[PDB]
Amino acid sequence: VTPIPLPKIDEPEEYNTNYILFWNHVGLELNRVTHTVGGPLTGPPLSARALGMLHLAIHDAYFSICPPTDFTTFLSPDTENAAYRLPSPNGANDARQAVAGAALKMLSSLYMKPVEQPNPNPGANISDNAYAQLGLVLDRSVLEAPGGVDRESASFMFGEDVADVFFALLNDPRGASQEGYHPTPGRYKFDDEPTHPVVLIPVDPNNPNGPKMPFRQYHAPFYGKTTKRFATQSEHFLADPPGLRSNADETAEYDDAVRVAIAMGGAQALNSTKRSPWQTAQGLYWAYAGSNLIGTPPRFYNQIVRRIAVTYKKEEDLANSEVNNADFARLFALVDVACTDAGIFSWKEKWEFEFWRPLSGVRDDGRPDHGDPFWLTLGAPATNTNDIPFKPPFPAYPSGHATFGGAVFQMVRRYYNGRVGTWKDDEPDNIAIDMMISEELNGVNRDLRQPYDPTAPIEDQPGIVRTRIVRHFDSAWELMFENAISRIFLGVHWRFDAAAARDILIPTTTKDVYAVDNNGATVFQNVEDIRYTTRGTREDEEGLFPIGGVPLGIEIADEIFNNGLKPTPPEIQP
Ligand code: VO4
Repeated sequence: VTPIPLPKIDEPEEYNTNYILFWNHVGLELNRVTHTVGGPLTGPPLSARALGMLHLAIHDAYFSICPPTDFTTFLSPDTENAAYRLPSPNGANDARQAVAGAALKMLSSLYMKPVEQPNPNPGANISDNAYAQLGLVLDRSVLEAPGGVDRESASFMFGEDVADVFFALLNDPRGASQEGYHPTPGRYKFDDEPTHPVVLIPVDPNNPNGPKMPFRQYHAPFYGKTTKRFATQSEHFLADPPGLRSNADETAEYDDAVRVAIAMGGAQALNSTKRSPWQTAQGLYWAYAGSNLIGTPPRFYNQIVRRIAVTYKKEEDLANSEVNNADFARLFALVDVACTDAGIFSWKEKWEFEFWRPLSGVRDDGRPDHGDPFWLTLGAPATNTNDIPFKPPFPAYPSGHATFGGAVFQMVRRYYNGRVGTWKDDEPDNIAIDMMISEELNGVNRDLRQPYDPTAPIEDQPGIVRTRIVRHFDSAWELMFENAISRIFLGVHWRFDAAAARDILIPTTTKDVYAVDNNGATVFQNVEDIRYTTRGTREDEEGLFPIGGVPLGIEIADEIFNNGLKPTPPEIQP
């Protein structure tokens, strides 16, 4: 099997001298490779789950051997419930090997061929080449691991056992099943994307050039309501989106949202598009649309967190510093677990409301003076490919990116408060980062003129190269904000999918109608002045709930952090 030539990562090579970071890196490599070959754990929610599982196993393997003082392990060795009982070291005192065994076992269980029955139905769609490519990554990581991997050591074996417990407990084999689901057409209702209503998939994944069959995909419609949560201590809910249920009367907000959607998220050459070149860059920067050699958003968030971690480490030595090892092991567990749970609840709410995407909303609006039956969005970039590929669609409210970002960055804020600076938990921080490059705009990746060739490095394939943009951010508050609004710039999310329009836009004299500049472009509030305070109602529940993905993510992160990273009580699991 010819190894897929992977493009160089924009990050100091010193990072991987630290074994916690190295293993995180391997998880990210598998993330981008699986999205290049169509292997297991694709898509936003499941790819996040994989990283959450990986870091939970690493967390407990390390902290069992080098026990912490201000917190404990996720699972305990004295648990009565066998499923939640952590293995005991019993002599194993090599943390490096414990982490290695944990990481290797977990990733192998996650990405290697589920020969044990699961191959049928569940895995019945993944080619042997996909597994082969993923195996190569795993195989060389063992040889690339700093300090080597001693598979014979007791510590390595302990790590393996830790992984087994977590895999058995949290793996969700049928997480992406769509069996039984079908859209329910109507105003505000999610249905097949008008630009990609059907896909022609090969009857045999091992013969991609053989007979195809028409298929209609929906991304994980039952996952959110059935899957096991990681560390959340309760169920989270969002207000009804404008136009539905208790907020069906919020028509002014909806109408203005349609207006903003057209102006800010339309295709580049449309006369109605008012989005600026810089805003277009902001939209693509956070994309990570599950593309070839790129992967999904959870990968980018980890790339960013890696930089933050190293920039604010307590000790200079990246290779042999237990202070750094513990710090990184704890940070990533917190972040990736928050990311996992964020994916669960955003998906749960997405399929609960089944709110339609701006593309369908604008086209099917029906009012001659409001809609545009021929509107086109800038859309999620089809990076490293020569066309606009069909990707399993999912409802709009709330934004997955917004929820992931809210959770990941609020967690980082809670973790570094009082260490990098001091701030109120709900106000802007000072966790700044420099030289942050997105693979969507790195001067290497591109929009190909012909089909992607996995036997040749991206640089040798003709196409339009993405402009290299090196960014600097002043705070995790900014990262959180921009990550959310980037979806408005692409035209894939409504303004309320991110947060309440009242909390992010500049108001006018007319309620629910917001300010636009000279050229008609929407004006946003300054990041420093943004507070996610506006809540709304739910038809099915009493009280005020958060609006949009960002607020939802913040809440999930605060809850997990406040409880010190504790398992979801089994009694409240679905
Ligand atoms: O991943 V969205 O749900 O922000 O398109």
